[PDB]
Parts: sequence; structure tokens; C-alpha cells
Amino acid sequence: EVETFAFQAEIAQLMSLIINTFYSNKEIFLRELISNSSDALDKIRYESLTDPSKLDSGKELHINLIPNKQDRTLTIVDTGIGMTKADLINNLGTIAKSGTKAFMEALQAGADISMIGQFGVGFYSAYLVAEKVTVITKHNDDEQYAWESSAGGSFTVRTDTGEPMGRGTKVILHLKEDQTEYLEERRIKEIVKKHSQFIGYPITLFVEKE
Ligand SMILES: Nc1ncnc2c1ncn2[C@@H]1O[C@H](C(=O)NCCO)[C@@H](O)[C@H]1O
Ligand SMILES: [Mg+2]
Repeated sequence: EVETFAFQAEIAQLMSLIINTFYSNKEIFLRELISNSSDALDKIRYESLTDPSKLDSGKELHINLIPNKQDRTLTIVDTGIGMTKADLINNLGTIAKSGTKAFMEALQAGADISMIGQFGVGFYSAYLVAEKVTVITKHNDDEQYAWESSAGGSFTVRTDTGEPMGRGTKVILHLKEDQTEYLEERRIKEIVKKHSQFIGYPITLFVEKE
């Protein structure tokens, strides 16, 4: 059972800009997704201080980076707080608490796309390198869901079964054909060292089986 939703207009406009603006410094997408994971880990860390049972779904707080050249995917996995179904729909589908409006105004007034994280919309930088993004997520208060969008103004949400996570979020980037550099181990290492070296959780780069 798949539900289809329209992005809020301003989010569709933001996505279109990210997809269509000429901008070569695409590598910042990884910093933005890792920062979102770090925020999610901070949140479950804090909540678990006063309710240790919130870690029954996994004590380890970390980030995994999983390249797969066969599938042309890069996946960013965390064991953070995760998202409920409502969280997915509100947080990824609408302006919500973000600075979407301020960012689009800023770009008209001299800002550039690398500043996207200052405005709380770094997630959408995924579309610098991905033709499709799938978000698998599990919150302690809810079942596992899959959010998906290839932009074009809509996204889908469905329940996700058969491969349960304990808790957290997986952002699966189905890369554009000319963005496969982000599957290369030396490139990923370079970007993590350059932009994410102070993140306060372990970041493990998986090795490919092929
Ligand atoms: N890795 C993640 N884990 C849990 N929640 C996440 C997440 N990445 C993004 N989110 C949620 O979705 C929001 C988000 O990025 N919305 C898109 C920008 O408006 C975050 O503020 C955050 O609430
Ligand atoms: Mg919880």
C-alpha cells in the first residue's frame, strides 16, 4: 500500500533549484547528510539519559557509509532517533521548521548552495548527486517506513518490511550516471576528512564485496 503526496510548493521549488542550478561543488551533500545523522544521534543520546529503555533498540550510536557500484547507490546509515510516519511527511515534505524561504531569498542575494545547511534544508542537497532518494527509517514509537522521491513534485510513503532496522535512518542515494565518483573509497575518505572530521560519532566506510 503506497501513498503518494505532493511536496509543499516551496519545497518543490527548492528541489528544482538544486537540480537545475549550475553548481560544481556537489561534494557538500555528504557533509549535510552526515550532519543530519549527527543531529539524530544527539537526539536519541539526550532522550536516553532520562529513559534508558529508548536504547533497547540498539545502544551503539554511529554512522555507516555504504557504497555499492553495482547498484550505483551510496547509503548513509545512522542509529539516531529515526522518524515516525508523520515526521517523514512533515519534515521532508513541507517547510516545517526549516529556513526554506530564507535560503531561496539568500540565493537571490548572493549566497551559494554550499550554505544550504545554515538554513536547515541540507537534506535536499542529496539531489545534487542523486536522481532518486529513498529514506528508510525506524523510530521507537512506530513501524518502519520507506519514503521515496525522484523529485518532480511528489514523494511516496509506504511501510517497509523484511529488512528491519533496530532504530535510525538510512538515506539511499541512487546516483546520477555522471556522479559515480562518490562511490570511490578514496573520494569518500577525502570528503569526510575535509568536511566531517569533527563529527562526534564513529563514521565507518564499508568496503565493497565486489
Ligand atoms: N538522519 C535523520 N534522522 C532523523 N531525522 C532526520 C534525519 N535527516 C533529516 N531528518 C529530519 O528531517 C528534517 C529535514 O531534514 N527536513 C528537510 C529540510 O527542511 C530534519 O530537521 C530532521 O527533523
Ligand atoms: Mg524514542
